[PDB]
Amino acid sequence: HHHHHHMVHITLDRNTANSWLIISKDRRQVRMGDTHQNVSDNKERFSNYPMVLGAQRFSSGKMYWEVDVTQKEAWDLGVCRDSVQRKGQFSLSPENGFWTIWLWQDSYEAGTSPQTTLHIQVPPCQIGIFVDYEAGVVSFYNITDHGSLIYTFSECVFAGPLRPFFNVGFNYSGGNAAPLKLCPL
Ligand SMILES: CCc1csc(-c2cnc[nH]2)n1
Ligand SMILES: CCc1csc(-c2cnc[nH]2)n1
Repeated sequence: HHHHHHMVHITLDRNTANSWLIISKDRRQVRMGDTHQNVSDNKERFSNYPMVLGAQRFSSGKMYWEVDVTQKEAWDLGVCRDSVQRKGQFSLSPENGFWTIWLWQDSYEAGTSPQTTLHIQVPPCQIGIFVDYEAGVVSFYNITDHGSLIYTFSECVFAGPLRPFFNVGFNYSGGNAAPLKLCPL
């Protein structure tokens, strides 16, 4: 793809993080802690899942960023409305304000309702995410496989400002402790 010149510097917003997440000093990495990280609760924190938002809000233009997912067994990535539900149980869908893909149990799926099977021959170590606000597009790219297309959400109805969205996943298996990392430009 040729989206690299729309690169944006994303940082993670601590205040939105599930209380078990550990965000690095530079706000560019996040991992699941083995316990509560000793922060106060607030109405913004994701309560049920190991999720966090980027600080940046997008309401126009074209944006591109990359995320490192090396050795993880489970994660969700994409964008979401600024006003998505934070508390309780919910599914990742455009109806609920999410445009995402994930890895779960050795399969990759797009967060449509119902979910869509993805066809990935080369397991990605880094994912590229492209948003075209005006066109209503969110696309995902396999950086490990020379930028090949993973999935395009088109005819998106964003209906609000967008934020970068991350889920590091649970670590019940002991094989999913590795971080998500925002890759340098
Ligand atoms: C919306 C994120 C979500 C729904 S259910 C779920 C889960 C992860 N592991 C077991 N269940 N995560
Ligand atoms: C890792 C996927 C896998 C292993 S063995 C297998 C399969 C065997 N027979 C049909 N399908 N699929």
